[PDB]
Amino acid sequence: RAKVAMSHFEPHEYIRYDLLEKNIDIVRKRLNRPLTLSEKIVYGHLDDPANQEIERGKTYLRLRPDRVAMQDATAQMAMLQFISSGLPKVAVPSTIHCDHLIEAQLGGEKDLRRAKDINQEVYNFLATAGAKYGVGFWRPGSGIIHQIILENYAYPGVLLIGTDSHTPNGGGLGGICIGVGGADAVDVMAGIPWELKCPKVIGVKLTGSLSGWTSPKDVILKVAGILTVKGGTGAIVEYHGPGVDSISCTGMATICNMGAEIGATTSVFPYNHRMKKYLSKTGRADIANLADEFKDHLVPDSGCHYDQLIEINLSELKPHINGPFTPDLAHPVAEVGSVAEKEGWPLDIRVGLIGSCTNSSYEDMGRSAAVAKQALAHGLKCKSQFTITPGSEQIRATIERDGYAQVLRDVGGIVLANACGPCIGQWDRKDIKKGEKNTIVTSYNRNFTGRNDANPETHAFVTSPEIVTALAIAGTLKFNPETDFLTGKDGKKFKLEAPDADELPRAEFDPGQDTYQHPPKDSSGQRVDVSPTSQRLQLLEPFDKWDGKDLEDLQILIKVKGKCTTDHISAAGPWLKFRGHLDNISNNLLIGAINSENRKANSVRNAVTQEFGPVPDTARYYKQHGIRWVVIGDENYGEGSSREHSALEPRFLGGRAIITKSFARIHETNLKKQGLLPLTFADPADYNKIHPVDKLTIQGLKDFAPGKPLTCIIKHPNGTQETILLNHTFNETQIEWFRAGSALNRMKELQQK
Ligand SMILES: C[C@](O)(C(=O)O)[C@H](CC(=O)O)C(=O)O
Ligand code: SF4
Repeated sequence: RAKVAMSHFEPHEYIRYDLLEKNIDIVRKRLNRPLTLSEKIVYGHLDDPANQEIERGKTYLRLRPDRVAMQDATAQMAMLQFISSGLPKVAVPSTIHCDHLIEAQLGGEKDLRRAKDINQEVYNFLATAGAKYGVGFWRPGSGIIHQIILENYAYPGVLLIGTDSHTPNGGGLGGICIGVGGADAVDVMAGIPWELKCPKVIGVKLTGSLSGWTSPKDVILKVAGILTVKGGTGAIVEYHGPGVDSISCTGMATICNMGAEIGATTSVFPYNHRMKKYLSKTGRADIANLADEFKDHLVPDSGCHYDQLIEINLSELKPHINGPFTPDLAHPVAEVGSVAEKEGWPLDIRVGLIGSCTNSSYEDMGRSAAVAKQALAHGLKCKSQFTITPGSEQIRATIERDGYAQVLRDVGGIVLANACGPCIGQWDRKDIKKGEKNTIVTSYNRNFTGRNDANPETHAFVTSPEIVTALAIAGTLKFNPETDFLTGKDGKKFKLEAPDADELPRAEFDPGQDTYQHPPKDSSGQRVDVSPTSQRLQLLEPFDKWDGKDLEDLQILIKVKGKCTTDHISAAGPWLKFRGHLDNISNNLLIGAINSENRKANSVRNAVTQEFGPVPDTARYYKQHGIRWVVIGDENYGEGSSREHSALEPRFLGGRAIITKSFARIHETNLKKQGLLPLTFADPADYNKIHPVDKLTIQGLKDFAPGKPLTCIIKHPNGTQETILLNHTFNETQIEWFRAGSALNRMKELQQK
C-alpha cells in the first residue's frame, strides 16, 4: 500500500490502514448496521474479526494495539513485571516518558537538575531496561507523556494503550487511546491479545461555535457536570456535529483528556481539517495525506446508533469552574463567587496554576499570555502566586521564542519544568501549613482531596488557563472576567477583553533540545541492575497460585464509606519515590479511605489485639498471622488513576477479595490481573448487612464460571449466618489468571515450564 511510518522515530513501522479497512469490512458484513467511529477503530483492530462475538457492554474483545506508552511512575512496575516474564524484547512500538518525578520548588532548570540527581537510580533503571528490551526513552525534561504523544505518536485510527488514565488525550487526533495498568501493557509488549469489554457509545453532538471567553475546556467541564464522575463508565464518548470544526486539535485533545473524570473508556473526535492542519505543522503531512485517502474509515457511518446522546450548543456555553473536591461539581464562573461565599469555600486564591497535559498547549499558553498582557498594560501583576507548566520541550522552546513565556514571567509567574509537578503533588508547597483551609485554581483535571499538596483542606477548582490567569490577577473567586472591572496603576477601572491567540505557531515549532533516546536494536547487551538493598527498586517474587479451596472465615480489614479513589487506596505525592518497590509502597495501603466504624482515615480495629491502628500495619499483622482479609467498599470503588499499585499492594499484604457496590473499570481489571477477586453485591443493600466484625466465607470457587454468581455466607459473631450472592465479570481467560495466582503467573505457565 503506502509505506508511511508511524512516527519520525520508527521509520520502518508502517501505518496499517489497509488492515483497518479489511477488518472493518469483515465486521460490517457480519453486523449489517452502521458503525460509530469508535466501533470502526476498535473493531478494525480485532485479532479475529470473523469470529469475535460483538455485543456492546457484554462481550470481551481481543484486540491488537498499535503501540504502548508508559510514564515513569508506572513504567517501573510494568518493566519489573516484563523482566519476570523472561521475554527478550517488546513486540510493539513502546516508549517511556519521564515526567512524574520532577518536583516543583525553584522553577524550571533548577528543578530539572535536582530531579536528575535525586532520581538517578530510577532514571538509570528505566533507560537501561529501555535499551535492553527495545523501548524508546524520552529523558526527564522532555515533557508530559500525553503532549509528547499528541505531538509525535497519535494519528487518526491508531489504537494506543498507555499506563496512565489520561491516555484518552490522544482522541483529539482521531485515535482510540485507552488507559490501562502495567500488567495489561505487559500483555501487549509480550505479543498476546489485549482484552477489553466491548464499550457502549455515548454521542455528544456539538452545535454552534465557541466565542469569547469560552474555550474547549468548558465543553468537558459541562459534560462532567451533566454525566457526573460515574456516568461514562463502560462507554466511549464520541463527539460529532457541526460544532466540531470550531475546535482546534489541541482543544479536542483537552476535551478527550478530561473524559477520564467521568469514567469513560476513552473519548474520540472524527478526522477533520483541524487535525490535518495539526499533523502537517508537527512534521506529519504524509500521515494527514494517507488519512485523507482512508477518510471514510475515520469518521462515523451515517445513521450510527449511540446508546445515549447529549447535545451541546457551543454558542450558548459560558466559562465554567469545577470543584472543590470532585471534578463534576460544575459552576459558571459568574456564579462560583456567590456559591463559595454560601458554602464557606475560601474566596481568596492563594495560587493559580496553568498547564498539566489537559491544558498546556501552544494555544492555551497564547490565550493566557493574551489576558496577562492586558494586566501588564495597566501596571498590574498577579495578586495570587502564579505557576506555568509547558507540556513539552517543543512548546517551552516555541512559547519562549514567540514571546509568551516572558509576558507570563512579567505578570509574576514562575515557569516550572515540563513535568506533571503540582498536578500529582510533586510540589514543595510552603505558603500554607498542613490543615490550613485555602483555595487554589488550576487548569488541570482531577481535584480530589490532598492530590496537589497533600493538604485535605486545599479547595482546588479546575478551569481553563485563560480564566486561571484572569482570577490570579484578581486574586479572588469573586471576580467574573466577563463583567467586572480591575483598577489599573493609574487609577482607571478597566475590563479584560476576551483572549484571542493563534492555535499553532505561524512559524514552525522550535523542537527545543534533544530529549529522545532510541534503543540500540543491534547490540542490546544491557545488564539491568537492581541493587538488593535499594529502597526504590525491588524485583518481584511471584504471588501464590490458588490453593483450590474456598475462602473461609475471611476477616474484614476495612469496610469503606463513600468515595474511594485510587489516591485513597495508594496515595501519590511522596509515595512516588517507592513506585518500583512493592514492599515499601505498601505502607500507604488505604490510608486515605474513611472507615465506616469510626469515620476516620487510617484507623481500623485490629481484631486480635483490639487496638485501633494504621491500615498497612494491621494488614501486615494479619498476613504475619495467617489471617486472610477482605475490603468491603461502596460505589465506583477505585475511581481515578490507573496505578496498578492499588491492586498489587492488597495482594502483597494478604488480601483476597474486594467486595463493593461497583468498580471503576481500570481498577477492576487490575484486581483480576493480580489474582484478587473483585466482586459486586447482587443486591447493593447487602452492603448494610455486613458489619466490620463479621467473618465472610466465599463459596463456589471450585466451579467458578462466567455469569454464575458466588455465594457469600456472612458469619455474625452472635452465631447468625446470612447468605448473599455476589456477581463478578470474569470470562474464562480471567478465571485462569485467578487460578494461577496472577496473569503474569499464567503467562509464565504458557512458556512450557
Ligand atoms: C499520576 C497520574 O498521572 C494521575 O493523574 O493520577 C496517574 C498514573 C499514576 O498513578 O502514576 C493516572 O492518571 O493514571
Ligand atoms: S493528569 Fe497531571 S499527573 Fe496525570 S499525566 Fe497529566 S499532568 Fe501528569
